[PDB]
Amino acid sequence: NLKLGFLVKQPEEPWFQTEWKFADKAGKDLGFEVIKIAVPDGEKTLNAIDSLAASGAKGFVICTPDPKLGSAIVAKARGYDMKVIAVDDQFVNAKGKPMDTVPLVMLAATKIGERQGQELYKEMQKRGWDVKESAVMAITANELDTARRRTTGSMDALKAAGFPEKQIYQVPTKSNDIPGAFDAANSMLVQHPEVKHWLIVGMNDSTVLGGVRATEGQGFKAADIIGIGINGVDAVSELSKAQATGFYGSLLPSPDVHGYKSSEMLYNWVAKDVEPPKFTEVTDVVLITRDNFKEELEKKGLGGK
Ligand SMILES: C[C@H]1O[C@H](O)[C@H](O)[C@@H](O)[C@H]1O
Repeated sequence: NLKLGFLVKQPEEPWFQTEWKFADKAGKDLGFEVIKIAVPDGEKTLNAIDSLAASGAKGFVICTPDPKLGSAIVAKARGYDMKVIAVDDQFVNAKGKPMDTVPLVMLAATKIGERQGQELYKEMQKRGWDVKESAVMAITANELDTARRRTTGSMDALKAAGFPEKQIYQVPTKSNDIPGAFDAANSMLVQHPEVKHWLIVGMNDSTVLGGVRATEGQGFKAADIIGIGINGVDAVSELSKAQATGFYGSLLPSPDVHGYKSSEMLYNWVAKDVEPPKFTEVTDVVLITRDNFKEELEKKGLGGK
């Protein structure tokens, strides 16, 4: 039957695993086969497309490991008469500007970043921390736009709620995973012995979790640390632990919607030249904590907790 690709940069994250599961559902519903491929670097990305072409695939959905590979992906796909849809990470040209012509499906990055900071501040208030001895550790991935709108949004929200701007410290992470964030947080932590309580800002669950793991290694106990991640599905193993940790909760978006809808739209495009909207922004978000994560995932059909 019709074969369609679903290429993701980080197959190890439950976030992409979930996109793959719902693309499969779209396939069963619409009558297509989904070829699931991992594209963790640029070389694998370009090679994977050649592979799709040998398999007979008519197009693919892709979350690129690098926005700057956009030109190349488009050139190759065009050579093979394949339609492409981007999911989560937008393609950019050489200069860093958006390839607005490639359909994109993504979450509302600024808005979810802002919700992260609002919830950080509220939980801080609930605990009664003295602002004078508190600080925000912002672990950033500024070369990736979607990551950058989320952390800027969170810092903006904290500043709007009145968190002192001079107590907001930013540190770049070399990889968007636990090991990179861990390293990044550890180097910021020893620069600030004066701080007794930390707010950890990061664009996704893995980033926040690396930050939390580093604070633990420097002697902070869970009461003095608040980290709220983004993805939701990626935090289930943390929230499932017996004891509470500095990872307070996660903002759960809709990876299920991202997997089904991008796949369904690709299909309609390939099968009926039905042109997708250029930009699909999904605004859904719920805060999951130790207390409600299993109810909330089951309510969304992302069952098991
Ligand atoms: C919305 C998604 O955006 C980026 O691609 C991140 O790398 C993912 O973990 C997920 O948070």
